[PDB]
Amino acid sequence: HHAPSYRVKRMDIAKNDEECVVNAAAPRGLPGHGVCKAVYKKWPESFKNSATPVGTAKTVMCGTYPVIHAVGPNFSNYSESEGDRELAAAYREVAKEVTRLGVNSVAIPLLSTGVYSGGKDRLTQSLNHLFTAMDSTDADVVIYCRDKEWEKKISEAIQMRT
Ligand SMILES: Nc1ncnc2c1ncn2[C@@H]1O[C@H](COP(=O)(O)OP(=O)(O)OC[C@H]2O[C@H](O)[C@H](O)[C@@H]2O)[C@@H](O)[C@H]1O
Repeated sequence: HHAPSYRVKRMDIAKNDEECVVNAAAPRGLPGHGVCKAVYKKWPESFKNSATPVGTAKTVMCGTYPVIHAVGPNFSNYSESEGDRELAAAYREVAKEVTRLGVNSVAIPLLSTGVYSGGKDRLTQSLNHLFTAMDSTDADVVIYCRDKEWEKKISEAIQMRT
């Protein structure tokens, strides 16, 4: 009867201590910048047939270590309304994969808040879709970020639900 938790760490998600990692991926499975750059360097064999549509997630093992490639929408291409819908869906597919895998913990970034943000601050939008998807899972969730201001805000949001 463990107590599932949420935690935030400001560090490279490729150095995570969890049983699986979520990549903020691209639909064509191509190595990119940001999270996907780190994931490619650490777990390159997980990019075999990782391409998957926007709003979906696809898991590929690197050894026995699962890499969940989740494809958030690029807000430069989507309307705010359609993009918000795809971002919610991507996180829902992450939650299903985490559950299917049976892991006790997952390392997860904030999808569509960097290269795919359309130039907007989407910290709150993306974190809330994360919570909406993962709340009903019983995995320990650890959110990885790089920005000191964002660590604080993510940590505040976690605190004020406990
Ligand atoms: N190694 C890292 N660890 C933790 N957080 C990171 C890391 N790197 C960046 N962040 C932050 O994690 C957050 C997500 O930023 P992004 O990785 O761009 O994801 P997206 O969904 O918006 O863009 C995906 C596209 O860009 C890629 O090229 C893909 O291949 C795709 O083509 C930001 O706040 C980062 O500051």
